[PDB]
Amino acid sequence: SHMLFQNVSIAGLAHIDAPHTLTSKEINERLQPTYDRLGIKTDVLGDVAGIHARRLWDQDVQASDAATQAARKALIDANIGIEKIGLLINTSVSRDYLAPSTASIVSGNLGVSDHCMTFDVANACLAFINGMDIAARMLERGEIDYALVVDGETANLVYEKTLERMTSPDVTEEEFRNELAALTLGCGAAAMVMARSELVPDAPRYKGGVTRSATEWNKLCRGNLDRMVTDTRLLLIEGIKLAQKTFVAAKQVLGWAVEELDQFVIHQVSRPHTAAFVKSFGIDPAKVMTIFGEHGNIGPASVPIVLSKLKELGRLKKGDRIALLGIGSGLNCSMAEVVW
Amino acid sequence: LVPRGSHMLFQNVSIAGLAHIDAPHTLTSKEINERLQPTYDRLGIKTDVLGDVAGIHARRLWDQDVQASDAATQAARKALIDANIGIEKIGLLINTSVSRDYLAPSTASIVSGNLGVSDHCMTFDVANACLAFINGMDIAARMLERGEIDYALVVDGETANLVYEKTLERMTSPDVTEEEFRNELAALTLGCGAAAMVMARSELVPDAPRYKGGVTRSATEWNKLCRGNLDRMVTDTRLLLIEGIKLAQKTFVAAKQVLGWAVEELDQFVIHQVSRPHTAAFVKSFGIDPAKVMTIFGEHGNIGPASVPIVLSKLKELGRLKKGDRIALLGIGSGLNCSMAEVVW
Repeated sequence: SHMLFQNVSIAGLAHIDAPHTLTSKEINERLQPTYDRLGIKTDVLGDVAGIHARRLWDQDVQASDAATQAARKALIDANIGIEKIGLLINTSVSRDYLAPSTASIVSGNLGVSDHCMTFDVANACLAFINGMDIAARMLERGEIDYALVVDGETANLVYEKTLERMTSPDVTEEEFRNELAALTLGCGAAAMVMARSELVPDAPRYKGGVTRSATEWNKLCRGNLDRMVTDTRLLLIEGIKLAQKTFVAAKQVLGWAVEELDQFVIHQVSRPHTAAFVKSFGIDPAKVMTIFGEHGNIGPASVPIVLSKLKELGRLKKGDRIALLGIGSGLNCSMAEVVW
Repeated sequence: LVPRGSHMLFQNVSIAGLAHIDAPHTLTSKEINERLQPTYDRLGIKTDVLGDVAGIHARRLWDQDVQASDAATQAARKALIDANIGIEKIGLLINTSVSRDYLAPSTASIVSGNLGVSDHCMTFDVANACLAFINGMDIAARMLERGEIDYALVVDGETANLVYEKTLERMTSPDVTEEEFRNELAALTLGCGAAAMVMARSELVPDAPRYKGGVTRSATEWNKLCRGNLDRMVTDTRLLLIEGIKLAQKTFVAAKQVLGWAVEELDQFVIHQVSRPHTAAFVKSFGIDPAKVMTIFGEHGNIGPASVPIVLSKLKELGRLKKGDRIALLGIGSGLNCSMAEVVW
């Protein structure tokens, strides 16, 4: 009985790389006194997490500015003007205010029309995929012809504050390990234009997918603009268990088998998360592009940034079956298919 | 006579349950005015700008330890009892409040954890200032219409304690300027409260009210008019009034085309409220009969996106709604956005 979306396309896609590099060698030089004054012995960022660098924005780029840049790029990629957009959804973790929606700020910056509906979705690192599904459901019903899904992430504050706390005279060491995951984050932005397939006949098709949850674990990863507290070991383990659930579901509603899929575009928390993941499922590592090593974790923008890089590098061919996979704080796990 | 299309109104979507929670502690505008009086005197303010101009006599507050997720959970347990269903039957839970626990995880996932949703249950937050509950209803409705779930919960907890405490500190500073005072004043018309609604496929709840959906228009060039964080809200009330009314005029024209509305055919208007003069101007602009406009602003303030469902709940519990009544759900929210939707009781 389950029907996938059949008239929803991706008309354009774009990403923005933030311009300032902060290396994990430079972070380590700053933290070395504190590493020594408790003899931390391993380089956890570079050697364990597998993050060698991340990007940061210019001072006072807001989430709305970053999303706006990506959106302009995505409109050019779709070859459409802003007057065609009927829905603008912002899916970032970073937000200018509690009200109004960051989506209304981006939409104001772009000059959308008075028919354009706008709102934000929040759902930690899965929100872009939620935003895509929300938009597809409007597209499918005929409410709009084109939608923009946007996401701008700003981590400059979290770096500045996290690094002060960690180089304090007072600073202790249960906190160091609870805080250190904030130094895996990065800045970046992405946007996607989605459309009714009759308007864009050659474009990739979005089929939808499945979601499962384990909300019993909503305590494991709490973040505000200035701080992120995480139980990294436990979110690893309970993530993988939830993904296995979500895979079986994806067997039945999507027809999935690993090996018939051409690419896996996965949210990337760390080299160890990623390796446990692909080993659990026997996925070919070559079908799994990663940017974490140079960009860190860009929250909900990671998925579409990786899809955009796949596209720009020429790796995606007509007919490829693309799996979009995220495990997000919640815990929530969504898995969706695009047919290129 | 002539075969016509649905206008993309929702089919077979119903409201199975509804509930509201009033926050327990009353904060009168008289006690506020007593705290602000030295500032009033230094600024030459001689009228009661809260009680007489804005038209708010009291609002409600939680204990300082109540978070958004906790208020939303309390309302959700009551709405599940009103729908006579267990949490295992919920396939979608959407949080719509402006207030929130954290940037991540979503407040939806904390509420869902507290309630013990199943692992099939999809959860996420929507943020759209005071229209978000309507957006969440629409999102749920598309899923129910399509048959993907049977039941959805839309929940909303608003916590205004912090804004009150910090605003009143700033507004009683010996150095606050007139302009900063006026910019922050609308924070003192906010209230705390919570509401929750269970939506369902109509085949499951054949006597329940139907939700039709409706329309939306925007004026996002006006996105700077009202900005807020958990401790601070700055608002240009004069242009929110002027540009809000103009936006609503446009949205009404679309609502006549799509929902067939004429104002005299509606039995009740559930309108988001920012202030007694804003409401009086809206009702007078559109020719609405004020006996069909329930107000809680006088004793509760503006509870943000929970305002519309609170009002609907309280209409339900007062016995003011009967089978077949056509209920208009209306608001202008910061953005600017305007939504107008219909429920058939």
